[PDB]
Amino acid sequence: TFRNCVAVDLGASSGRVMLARYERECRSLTLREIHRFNNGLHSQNGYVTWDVDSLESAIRLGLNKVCAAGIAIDSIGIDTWGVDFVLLDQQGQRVGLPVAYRDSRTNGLMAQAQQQLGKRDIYQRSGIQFLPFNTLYQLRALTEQQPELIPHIAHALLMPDYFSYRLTGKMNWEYTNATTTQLVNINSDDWDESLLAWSGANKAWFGRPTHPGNVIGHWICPQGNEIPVVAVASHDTASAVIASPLNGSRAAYLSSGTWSLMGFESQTPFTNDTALAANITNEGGAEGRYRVLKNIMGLWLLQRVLQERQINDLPALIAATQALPACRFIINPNDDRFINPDEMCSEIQAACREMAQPIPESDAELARCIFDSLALLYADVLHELAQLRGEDFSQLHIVGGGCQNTLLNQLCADACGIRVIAGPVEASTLGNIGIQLMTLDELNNVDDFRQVVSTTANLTTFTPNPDSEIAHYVALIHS
Ligand SMILES: Nc1ncnc2c1ncn2[C@@H]1O[C@H](COP(=O)(O)OP(=O)(O)O)[C@@H](O)[C@H]1O
Ligand SMILES: C[C@@H]1O[C@@](O)(CO)[C@H](O)[C@H]1O
Repeated sequence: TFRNCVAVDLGASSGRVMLARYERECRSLTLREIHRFNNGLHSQNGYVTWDVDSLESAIRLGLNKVCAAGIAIDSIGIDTWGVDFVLLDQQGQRVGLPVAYRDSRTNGLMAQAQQQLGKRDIYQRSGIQFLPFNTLYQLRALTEQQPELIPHIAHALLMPDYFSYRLTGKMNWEYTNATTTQLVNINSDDWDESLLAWSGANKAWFGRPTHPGNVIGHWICPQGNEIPVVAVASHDTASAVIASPLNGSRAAYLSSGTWSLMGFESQTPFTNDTALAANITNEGGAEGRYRVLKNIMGLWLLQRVLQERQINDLPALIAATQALPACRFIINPNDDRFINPDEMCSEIQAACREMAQPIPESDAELARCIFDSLALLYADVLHELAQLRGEDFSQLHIVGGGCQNTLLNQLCADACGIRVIAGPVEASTLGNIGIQLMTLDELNNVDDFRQVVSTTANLTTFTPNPDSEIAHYVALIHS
């Protein structure tokens, strides 16, 4: 009566196949890693792409490991990073390259859309934040720059649905991730005809978006037994929010990985002029609970620094960084210059120099700049969100790999002046498992699932310190 559910969670920096064991009567939820594998950008023929074939093989390797162990798999579910897609021909073969959202093909196109359609028009239709790599702009790039591919395209699948298709042979268009495209009309939960038209994409390439929980199809162990593949809240951030142990209207989340996604949950979207000016997004959530959030460039900046300076001990870097004084180097991490510069360290240094600040040069200084700059932006955004909804927050839940950074957890609490609760680490995996359990009739809703997480996961409390360096800094930049 315990259920064995497999979650595939693909992030920009890593993929993971994990196995959960759940039994309702016990309120016991355990999670084991089956297969962890690298993911990251590839330079391929002058483009920045994903190696989808290696990701698919890695997923299969993990699934086949569970099968060969003789475990009765009750379900499988897949979540990935948002926005990106794979084009398919009439026989399901890939068309063109699997270009990544970090690619520069889209440069200038978001401004073009605003000029031709109207910024307010796009925002009112979609309720989605302006990011220059939104799918809306990617499809414009594709149809403009690669017209010869167009007749060959039968379907476009967002990344999670692409892998679900490779496992089942069936196509799906999952709602929570569909909303990341800036192509879904917020009033209809269906593709917006005017936005599709501008992109050059064909409505026939898609299907009506379907809310999480449906059985997409089945996958088969080397044995022959049919295992349902479930559409989960397939946008990784949507899954992370599900597993965040939010406690009522006064709780916010910070989903911390490659990106930092800071937001709250709402029954209704915010598309007013305040939201528009703040560039706030209203992403689709399980249960129709909007994820009202902002993208923050996040630990991407550090990932790049680590590779450039050949740093292989991140815990040591964090410990060293703790000893450096705070707020000497402040950049705006959300500046477009940081999306994909060739030289991240140089870009951070240039930004600091431009602002008449000392230059962060040691490994620990670069890390310090990143952590303080993120924490100040966290405080800015949390303020914007509270102001927008007309309600303060009493706790901030930090989840994701980033929630292991105890330095950044405390900086966030101190800058925001809010209690921080860190954990679970693998929130996307857990929310993916949650929806699967719901389709199995083992769990009733997201709120019930969060009660499980809160009695199962390791949660660490960071109390705001009013006398901290960053708290003192924030106090000064108010008056
Ligand atoms: N032991 C650790 N201590 C502190 N931070 C960590 C640790 N392990 C990983 N991280 C942070 O977590 C990030 C990865 O978070 P994750 O949620 O897996 O990202 P993705 O968005 O790629 O799925 C890494 O870039 C790193 O900054
Ligand atoms: C493309 C970006 O990647 C994420 O899904 C985080 O992995 C984020 O929510 C999107 O904006």
